[PDB]
Amino acid sequence: FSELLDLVGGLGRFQVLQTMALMVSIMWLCTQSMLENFSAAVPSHRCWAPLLDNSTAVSTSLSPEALLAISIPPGPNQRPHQCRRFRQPQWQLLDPNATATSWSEADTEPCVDGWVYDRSIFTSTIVAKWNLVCDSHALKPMAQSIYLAGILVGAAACGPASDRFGRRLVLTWSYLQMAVMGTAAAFAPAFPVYCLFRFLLAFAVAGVMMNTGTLLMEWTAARARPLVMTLNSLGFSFGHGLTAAVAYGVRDWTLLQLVVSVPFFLCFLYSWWLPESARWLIIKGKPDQALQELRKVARINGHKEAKNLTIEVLMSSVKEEVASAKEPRSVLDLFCVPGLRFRTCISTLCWFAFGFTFFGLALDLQALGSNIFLLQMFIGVVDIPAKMGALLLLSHLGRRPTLAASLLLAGLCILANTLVPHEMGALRSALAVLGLGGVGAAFTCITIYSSELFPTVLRMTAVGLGQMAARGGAILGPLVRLLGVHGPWLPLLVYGTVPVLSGLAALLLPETQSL
Ligand SMILES: CC(C)(Sc1ccncc1-c1ccc(C#N)c2ccccc12)C(=O)O
Ligand SMILES: *[C@@H]1O[C@H](CO)[C@@H](O)[C@H](O)[C@H]1NC(C)=O
Repeated sequence: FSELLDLVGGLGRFQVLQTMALMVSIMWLCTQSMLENFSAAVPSHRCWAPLLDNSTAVSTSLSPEALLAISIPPGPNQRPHQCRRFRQPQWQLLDPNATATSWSEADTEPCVDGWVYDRSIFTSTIVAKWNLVCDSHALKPMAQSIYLAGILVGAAACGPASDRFGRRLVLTWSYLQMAVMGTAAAFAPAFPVYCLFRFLLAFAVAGVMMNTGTLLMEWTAARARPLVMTLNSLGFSFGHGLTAAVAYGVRDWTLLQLVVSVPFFLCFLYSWWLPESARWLIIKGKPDQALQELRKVARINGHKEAKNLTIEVLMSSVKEEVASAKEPRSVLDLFCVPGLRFRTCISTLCWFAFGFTFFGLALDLQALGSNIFLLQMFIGVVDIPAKMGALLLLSHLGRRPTLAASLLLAGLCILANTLVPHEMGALRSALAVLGLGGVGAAFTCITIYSSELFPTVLRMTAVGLGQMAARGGAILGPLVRLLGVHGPWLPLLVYGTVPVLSGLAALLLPETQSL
């Protein structure tokens, strides 16, 4: 097949333009995925109390601190209890002579009158709008997990649909669905509707990712292919910084969601100018349309070759693809081969570790540090050089030590956040940034490495297994946080042990550098 690109030009003006456009689309995609850090931030909260909140009631010489103590008992975090209040005002607690032994838990009640939230940092968030707190605290990670599960469903759907309807058309309708579902998610009235709309948005996102990957690889020459995939991965690194920049200015989750959704309308517009997959069309036996697209691309590259192509070379040079694609090969076939089974196990577990760790950590930054805006921007800042160095090291030390070191370093960096004492926020934030950068480098390493571990026929199906495993682990990511009720060390230790274990497994993979 390559000869057609070598004729039309495999890395010309057209490829540069298309790469820039799809990288921009991925930037906005990353903003969409990161948003739940800022759209669902948990502001500090307490029960509503008659003395504290009824501004028309009798004011007194007592300051707000003393009244707060008179109204609400202390919680485990050496801070006001976040879910219950005193049944009757504890005037006896005004004195320093008082002791907490004076009040029974029977003297306390849950927030019958609802909650009061801090508005200083975020003006409005999902948590404060639909009271996803206390008894309902499980629902926030539930929302994140549902969003991530929509991606698994979307991939399983968009595979067949993309083959039936073509890459560009599915990408276009995916952009449109992202726009419509996202703007609806901003205005939605009630939490079930928000869950539904986030799920459909995930259904769109899966298609965007898969079809972008397919479209870039088809039009890119073989030797430049890893670099193009690396740029597609750097799009997310820039997306982190974009999320920080947007969230700093916009503090209202309705407006934030609306702002990050609208740009996808523009992608719907300019995706109409991009060309359809040539290989898909030729497989569909339509050489006239494929040749129209090809000579259009050649015109963009300014070549003379528009006068030289014929349908016979177009069809014949793809005859091998047409013949080989007929075979009934899927995941079950991959598991049969004696020499491939161990490779499959370890590769799948590496994808699983990536999804698990990244979507566990990157969506609750509020727990890893002290200022989530700067933490987001620094995740971007560290991810960029981490991925570029990952490429520059992967091409020299071999896939095996590069991937193994990436995963092991990421896991050990995250584990360090358990051991460093809670109050040292600066060092903890730095370690968290480094760990997430390590996971990004591991993503690049595994993307390139998995493509080489398998024979050319099974390559794409094995990559499919890997991606599905990554999404499966991402779904479990958020649920791990529910264990945090028993303490913060347990969720973070679970997040840290898995990537280290998979890294020690990655060390056993066969090398594939051209040694
Ligand atoms: C889960 C994956 C494998 S990826 C994905 C899906 C949804 N949200 C974000 C990402 C994502 C996470 C880390 C990356 C890194 N480094 C990255 C790079 C490029 C594109 C997406 C990601 C998929 O379903 O395809
Ligand atoms: C607030 O205090 C005023 C004081 O006159 C009272 O009339 C009113 O019922 C109170 N409302 C609430 C909700 O506490």
